[PDB]
Amino acid sequence: TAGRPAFVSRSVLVTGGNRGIGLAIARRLAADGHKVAVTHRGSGAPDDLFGVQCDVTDSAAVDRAFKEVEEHQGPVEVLVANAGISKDAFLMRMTEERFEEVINTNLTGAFRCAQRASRTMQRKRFGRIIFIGSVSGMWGIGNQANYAAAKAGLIGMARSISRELAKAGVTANVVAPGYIDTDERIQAGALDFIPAKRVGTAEEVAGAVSFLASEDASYIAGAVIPVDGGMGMGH
Amino acid sequence: TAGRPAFVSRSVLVTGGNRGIGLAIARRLAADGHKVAVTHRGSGAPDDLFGVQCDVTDSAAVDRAFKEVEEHQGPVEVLVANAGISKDAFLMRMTEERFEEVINTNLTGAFRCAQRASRTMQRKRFGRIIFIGSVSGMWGIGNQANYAAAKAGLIGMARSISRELAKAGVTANVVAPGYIDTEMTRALDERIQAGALDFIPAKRVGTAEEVAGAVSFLASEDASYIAGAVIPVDGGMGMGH
Amino acid sequence: TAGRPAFVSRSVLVTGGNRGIGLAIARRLAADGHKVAVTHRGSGAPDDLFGVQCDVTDSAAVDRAFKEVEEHQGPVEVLVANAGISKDAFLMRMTEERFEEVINTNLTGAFRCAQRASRTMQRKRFGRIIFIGSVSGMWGIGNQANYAAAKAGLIGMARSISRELAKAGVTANVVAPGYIDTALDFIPAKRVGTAEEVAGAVSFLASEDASYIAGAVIPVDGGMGMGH
Amino acid sequence: ATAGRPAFVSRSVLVTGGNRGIGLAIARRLAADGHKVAVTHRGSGAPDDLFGVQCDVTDSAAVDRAFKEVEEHQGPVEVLVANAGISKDAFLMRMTEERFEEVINTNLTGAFRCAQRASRTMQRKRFGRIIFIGSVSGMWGIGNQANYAAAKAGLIGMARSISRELAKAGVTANVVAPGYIDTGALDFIPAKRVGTAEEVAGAVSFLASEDASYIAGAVIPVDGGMGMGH
Ligand SMILES: NC(=O)c1ccc[n+]([C@@H]2O[C@H](COP(=O)([O-])OP(=O)(O)OC[C@H]3O[C@@H](n4cnc5c(N)ncnc54)[C@H](OP(=O)(O)O)[C@@H]3O)[C@@H](O)[C@H]2O)c1
Ligand SMILES: NC(=O)c1ccc[n+]([C@@H]2O[C@H](COP(=O)([O-])OP(=O)(O)OC[C@H]3O[C@@H](n4cnc5c(N)ncnc54)[C@H](OP(=O)(O)O)[C@@H]3O)[C@@H](O)[C@H]2O)c1
Ligand SMILES: NC(=O)c1ccc[n+]([C@@H]2O[C@H](COP(=O)([O-])OP(=O)(O)OC[C@H]3O[C@@H](n4cnc5c(N)ncnc54)[C@H](OP(=O)(O)O)[C@@H]3O)[C@@H](O)[C@H]2O)c1
Ligand SMILES: NC(=O)c1ccc[n+]([C@@H]2O[C@H](COP(=O)([O-])OP(=O)(O)OC[C@H]3O[C@@H](n4cnc5c(N)ncnc54)[C@H](OP(=O)(O)O)[C@@H]3O)[C@@H](O)[C@H]2O)c1
Repeated sequence: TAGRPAFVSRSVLVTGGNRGIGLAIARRLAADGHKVAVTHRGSGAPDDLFGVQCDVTDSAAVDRAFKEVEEHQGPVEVLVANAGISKDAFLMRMTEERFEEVINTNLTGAFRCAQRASRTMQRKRFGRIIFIGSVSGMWGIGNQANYAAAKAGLIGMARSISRELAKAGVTANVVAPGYIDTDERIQAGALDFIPAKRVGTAEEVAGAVSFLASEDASYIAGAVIPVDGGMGMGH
Repeated sequence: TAGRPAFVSRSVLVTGGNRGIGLAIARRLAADGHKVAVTHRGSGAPDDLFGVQCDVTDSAAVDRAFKEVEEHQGPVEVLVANAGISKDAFLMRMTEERFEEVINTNLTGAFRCAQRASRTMQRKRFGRIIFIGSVSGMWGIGNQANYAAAKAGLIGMARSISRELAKAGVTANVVAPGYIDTEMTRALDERIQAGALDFIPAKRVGTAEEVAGAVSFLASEDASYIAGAVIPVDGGMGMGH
Repeated sequence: TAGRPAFVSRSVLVTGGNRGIGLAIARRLAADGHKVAVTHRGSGAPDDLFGVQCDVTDSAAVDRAFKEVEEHQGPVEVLVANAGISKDAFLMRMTEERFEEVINTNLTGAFRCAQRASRTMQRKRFGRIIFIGSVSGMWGIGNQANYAAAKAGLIGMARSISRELAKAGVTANVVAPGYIDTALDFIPAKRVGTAEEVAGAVSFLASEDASYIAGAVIPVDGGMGMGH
Repeated sequence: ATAGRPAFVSRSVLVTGGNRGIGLAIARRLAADGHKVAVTHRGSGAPDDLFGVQCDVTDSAAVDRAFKEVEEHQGPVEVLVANAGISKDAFLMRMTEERFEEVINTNLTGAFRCAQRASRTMQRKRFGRIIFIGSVSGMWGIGNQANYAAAKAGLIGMARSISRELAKAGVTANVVAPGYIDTGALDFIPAKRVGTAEEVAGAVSFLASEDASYIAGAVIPVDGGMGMGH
């Protein structure tokens, strides 16, 4: 076919999709025609989305959340690891706890979901693991020794998973957004490093996720898709 | 806002859209709903698309092509610099001519089209400059001193253009494909027979439609905040630093 | 001025410098003229170098290790975070425990030393934080979801540290070795590297010739990790 | 295994554009290391402290004769430092074909001419160090540099295609990418200063030493962290 390939309704799970960027991702994938499930830490999801409670720092809860999703919409085919936190501080001011808590949620939590999803993904010969990284992973925003390390670790993990599982139809990619609006960052002068001279919207991030979850990205593995308006350009 | 944004039919120009990857890009963008024009060198436009004869090594011809496209479908809003060639040789065997003609077509030829389009793109506060690079730009396929230099140069040019014009709604990005199947017959791919699959984690070559899928995303409304990016369509082949 | 800059003896700490690549780095920096200390886990440092007992998974041991180094040879000016482990497994067979202990040693362990070192480096306006990464960080060696994440995480941490502290003379860089003798189909050099070659790149990042280098990934891999 | 610095080996060095600027500092450093250093010039005359040959990197015949004169004076080139380069900045709308191609022919194609001319004897001798002088703008993309950034980014792709082909024969190709070197930009420089020519020459001395045999296709940024990104 010359046009867009035929659409396939995928079983989607968006971790941390109860608000913010994760909510816009989940609603975009639902409007695309997918079967979208989201996770929350207890407060619940909006009415328009199927929600399950899950803390990505608890391996038993991650396995428990996948069980509900498999029972509701089938085994997860597209994982969007979006849950994450930030604990910024100067290097000498950053404690061990504020470092490990960012690592455990942003890095290790994304591994727990990708490992739990890889079971059915290998047997069904299909899988889309989409980590939500950040420009800070390769650009290195100051006062983010923990956040920049976790977001950069997503690139290494996604590429180690891709080099193993791409032959079995399972790819792992990373969406790296810049400053996204969901104002103090603008007051501190963040616009000076963004060539687009504006912040991105959550819907623009969801547009990149919708691409990686569609039938137009089956030959894309280990990629870092920057949604930063040119902020993270470099090496 | 929640779903896919409202579609805008863009004036599209695809260099080298008569065969290969460029033909798939032109057909995909037309099926998306864009006003698609292609450049050729005598064969003419495919399907019902609009065609202009243009060799990207001739600035006078590039200006002439943009003038005819402007009259037919309005000024070019989305440029897909797809025209390219290859002249492989060992470093000690590569001549000055075979190095420069690859540079003049793949790198300079992309500049001629990108420079010619920038004027109206800055007027209308919109512009999508999509370069068709290669995995060899950053991965460095052997015997490609000229080809890898031209494809890597597309990244630097796209990022210099983006840092200057992204504030005016004009962005430049690069699609870097890996080994893509462009065979017209059932014959075996000679690159595959040479062991190309040993470097592709996907263990298969890509299709021209998959590259066109990546170009369709960059030309759509879902990529307005993407500038200076390299989109690898290589099955994980070019992973590294 | 035109030649090599005048040498300055720095206080060096090399984590895990009792054997392997860390030992070759310590001997190289000692031969350069640095005051070289190394951390061990009870095996004892070679009688040629100053040794402190430290497990990089323990913040209290890290704080005590730097404390003993400051009293002996002055506060650490050049930190070489070399201590690291590997626990490979297929993604479907890698456990949470196997993932976290690789992260805790390679990534979090390197942060504990860098965070402790920045206490005195930032005040004296000189600092060289040199992380020993791996080609797998950006190349993504298979069966290393934990290892590649930790090694790629060193890049983001070094660049975040650099953007904050480069203005104060404190820089952070990563040395990313390939396969080092202590697979050749992806190595253009068609051979493996040696520990002395890794130590040669560390010697450069710890010398007076690398004061303007920050957030850099220096690959010592024979070209294996070329890409993007 | 030797624990200290490896025994120094004096190489035959050629530094293009080593008559002034960064190239002059690179050549004086490599000569101070112990190498036999020759530089290229374009009639102004090499400085009184270095052997000079006349060569315009846009002329393949002049490059061929330059390596001939270097070989007759100090042996065939073992370490090549492609330093010659120009910049013709302009906005994209204002950049002409002549202005674009002039920067490409000198910075990119001129680096290929020297790299091609030295490649054969490097392969036969099983040793070769091709060091291209790139720029932060290659991967960072400084504005008004559609020609300069394309040329400096092309040096990376060429060096990596050369390395993947010839690293097995002991011939590596690397790129030193300096930031702003003194020979409003401080906002993007985490070091909050500009570099010196001696700091770029220090990185070249490393890539030309016995401590960089296992480094191929690398980009060594000397920018104070300016080009950090992806
Ligand atoms: N400018 C930006 O906002 C920006 C830029 C680049 C990257 N990102 C990344 O994009 C992702 C979301 O962006 P955002 O703007 O929406 O920030 P956010 O609002 O703080 O997103 C956090 C989400 O993750 C969930 N979550 C947090 N910790 C969790 C845990 N331990 N277990 C399970 N779920 C957990 C939260 O649920 P609760 O509501 O219950 O806490 C919430 O849904 C993050 O990973 C962030 O790093 C954001
Ligand atoms: N595996 C792959 O195929 C692969 C991988 C990575 C990147 N790419 C890139 O993708 C693009 C197209 O790939 P392809 O496989 O389809 O190549 P192709 O089949 O040989 O066709 C390339 C097109 O470029 C046109 N062209 C060449 N030189 C031109 C010039 N000076 N002026 C104008 N048009 C010119 C050709 O027109 P004519 O018919 O008149 O010759 C043809 O339409 C190239 O830039 C290539 O580098 C390809
Ligand atoms: N091919 C390679 O060798 C290669 C390639 C790329 C990168 N690297 C990196 O280079 C570094 C060293 O390489 P290697 O070959 O020398 O490995 P190695 O021979 O196994 O030595 C590892 C060193 O780290 C120490 N260590 C490990 N975990 C520690 C902890 N929790 N606390 C304190 N010290 C700890 C070990 O101390 P003990 O003696 O008590 O065990 C030992 O001194 C590692 O970070 C590795 O990832 C190696
Ligand atoms: N901020 C910086 O300075 C900076 C930053 C990044 C990279 N670089 C790179 O560093 C290198 C050194 O340049 P520079 O900073 O020292 O400025 P420069 O003073 O203008 O040096 C340019 C040198 O290149 C020679 N040259 C130019 N075109 C030539 C040609 N066609 N054939 C032969 N030689 C030619 C010049 O010789 P003549 O005397 O005859 O003109 C001169 O020796 C350049 O390649 C530049 O791109 C510089």
